[PDB]
Amino acid sequence: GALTESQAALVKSSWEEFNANIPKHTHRFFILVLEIAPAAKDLFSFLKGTSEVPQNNPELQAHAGKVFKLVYEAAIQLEVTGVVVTDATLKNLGSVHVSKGVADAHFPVVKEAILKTIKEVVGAKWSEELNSAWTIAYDELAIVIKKEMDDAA
Ligand code: HEM
Ligand SMILES: [O]
Repeated sequence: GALTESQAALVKSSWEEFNANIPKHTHRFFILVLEIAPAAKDLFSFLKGTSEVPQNNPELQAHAGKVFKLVYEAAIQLEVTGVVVTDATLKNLGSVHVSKGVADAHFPVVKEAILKTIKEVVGAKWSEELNSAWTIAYDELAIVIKKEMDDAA
């Protein structure tokens, strides 16, 4: 697909829509996650000892926000520049994943959880051209973090 001027315009537009509601979209995101894979729960300090996914836990919100931001930034950088750039932050990300017991097979869990979250976020404006655009941008960003975990192991 590439990432045409027209495709990037489509991701930016759809992310602005996500940030517009953090406590919802982030608690939804963790439920989509636990639906796709229940065992994932013991991983999260803020999920451990609990029985349900807390809805107003700042730790949880801060966490999930950071995750979508990073995927959007990735799409822009792809249209302008043609790539995703690896920095300090992505590198530290890779460390903390490993301390916490996270593996590669966990990633399609969080992808489908994000496509399904964005399909839910943009509703009727959904196009093939847009699905194509978020897919490209996640894929391209995961490729980069997985890279940094393996390196923190
Ligand atoms: C491109 C995809 C991903 C991005 C952009 C991302 C981003 C992040 C960030 C930014 C943090 C630190 C948050 C903090 O300091 O507050 C974090 C922590 C963490 N992540 Fe991920 N992540 C991704 C995929 C995954 C996957 C696939 C899993 C496994 C289910 C996972 C499990 C965790 C855990 C257990 C922590 C520690 C949280 C703690 O106990 O408090 N992440 N992630
Ligand atoms: O995460």
